[PDB]
Amino acid sequence: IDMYLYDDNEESQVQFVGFVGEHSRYDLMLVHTNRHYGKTLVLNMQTNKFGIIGTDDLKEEGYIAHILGVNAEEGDEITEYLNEVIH
Amino acid sequence: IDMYLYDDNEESQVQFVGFVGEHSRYDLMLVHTNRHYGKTLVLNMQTNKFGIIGTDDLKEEGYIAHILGVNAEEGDEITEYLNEVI
Amino acid sequence: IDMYLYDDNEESQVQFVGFVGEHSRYDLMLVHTNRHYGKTLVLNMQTNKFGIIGTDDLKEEGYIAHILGVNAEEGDEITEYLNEVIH
Amino acid sequence: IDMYLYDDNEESQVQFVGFVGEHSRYDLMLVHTNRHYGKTLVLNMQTNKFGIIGTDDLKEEGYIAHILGVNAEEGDEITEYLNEVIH
Amino acid sequence: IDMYLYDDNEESQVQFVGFVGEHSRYDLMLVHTNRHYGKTLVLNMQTNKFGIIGTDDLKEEGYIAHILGVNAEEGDEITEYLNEVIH
Amino acid sequence: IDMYLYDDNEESQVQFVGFVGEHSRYDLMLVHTNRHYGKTLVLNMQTNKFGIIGTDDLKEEGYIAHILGVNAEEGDEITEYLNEVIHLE
Repeated sequence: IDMYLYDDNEESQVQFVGFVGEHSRYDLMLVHTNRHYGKTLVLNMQTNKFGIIGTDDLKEEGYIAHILGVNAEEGDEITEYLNEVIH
Repeated sequence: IDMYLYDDNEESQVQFVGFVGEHSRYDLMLVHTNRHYGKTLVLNMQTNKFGIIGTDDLKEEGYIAHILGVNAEEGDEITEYLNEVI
Repeated sequence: IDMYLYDDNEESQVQFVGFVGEHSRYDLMLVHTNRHYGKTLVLNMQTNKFGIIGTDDLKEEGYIAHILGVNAEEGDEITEYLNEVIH
Repeated sequence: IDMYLYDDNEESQVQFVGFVGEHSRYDLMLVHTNRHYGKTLVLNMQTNKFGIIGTDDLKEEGYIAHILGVNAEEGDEITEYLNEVIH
Repeated sequence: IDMYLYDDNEESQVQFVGFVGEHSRYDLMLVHTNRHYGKTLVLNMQTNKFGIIGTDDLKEEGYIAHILGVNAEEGDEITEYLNEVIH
Repeated sequence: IDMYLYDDNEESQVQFVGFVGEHSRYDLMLVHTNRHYGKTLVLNMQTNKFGIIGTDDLKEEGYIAHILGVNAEEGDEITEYLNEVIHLE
């Protein structure tokens, strides 16, 4: 409780959605920062979990479901929604 | 894939700590907004769990450890760090 | 297929509600006929189970959970809806 | 408990049929609608299960039986009966 | 927020009129519906008051002027228009 | 009293709801047109006031109570209600 590594600070922006799929409710939160490399922070605000996301993690199926903790059906639903707000 | 309930916006301050306690290292990034007000959220970056936290979540022994998936020590080593911040 | 008994088609008021609970999406359908004892027939459009409901079935708890095949978070929420609408 | 998605009340005739086959009695309820125009739904009333069934769903074996939770021998008959009422 | 009393629907002919008097502008919105068969209801779009007017509520001095909350000058100029619409 | 600007008419769905809150009895009428910025036209059918309500008009506190002319106890019950019967664009 003695040594620190880095304590930086950056004021960017956080978005709060709340879209709805076919049998599923989604409540998300998105943070995008130049501290990373394009991929934005994506909290699933219904499982208290999150991931660091770019075009190549959308590419890789198995993931969005695995990271945000939502079964395959839900995964694709948010994968298409993120395939519109990711650049 | 068809109806959005709501999609608000809030520019926010971002905090990214890194520190190392007695038995493990911690890599977290805090975020604070108006939505939850006197409740800020932390992003344990090694664990990819997270939580929305005020004074009265900190006072609940067992919680902060459970919320982000960690051991007892990590629960006090992080709950120690957070104590002064908020 | 060897003998028919009855083929009556009375006319009946049906209702396609859909909504969103704390975490959950519901899609329902509510058919009040004459052929029932003033009771409302509730299809769960997404469990493909249904119930003919009184007030008397609402009070008895865990019922809607059971009869529509949802857990008692959902079942409670759906019940919470049914009490509001009774006419 | 909040944000309703849709709430379309509408009136519609709902056929109840009973008939009987080689071994068991069938009581059903056919509800047709504008809604999912290419399909009518079927309420097995002894089983409190039901299905949204169109010409395509009746060429799929072990379907009605699974969907109606009935026997294979049962579903086939119901299928038999549904041919004459939907086409 | 429990026990609803009624949740009806009515397709309706709603029309909007804008006219300019000697002094003022007027923006009204008539909605005729069955649910009040006798009477056309009249929103004054710039005053956020409204009311349900019969053939006989026009023949009452200063009533129109009140219901929509306007000066006897405006009240007249509207009563003028509304007289061509009711009977 | 001498020149008109527009005499447009439209087909429109009108909802007529009423229910019992924990303190009074609300009698509403709701008219959704394709002429207002995707907004709903809430009539308080018992005070003869009305407002063009959107997602926003709601969060602007005390709003509903002021416009439909009800004390904000009554205000809240309705805001709560309208909150479930309202979307965006």
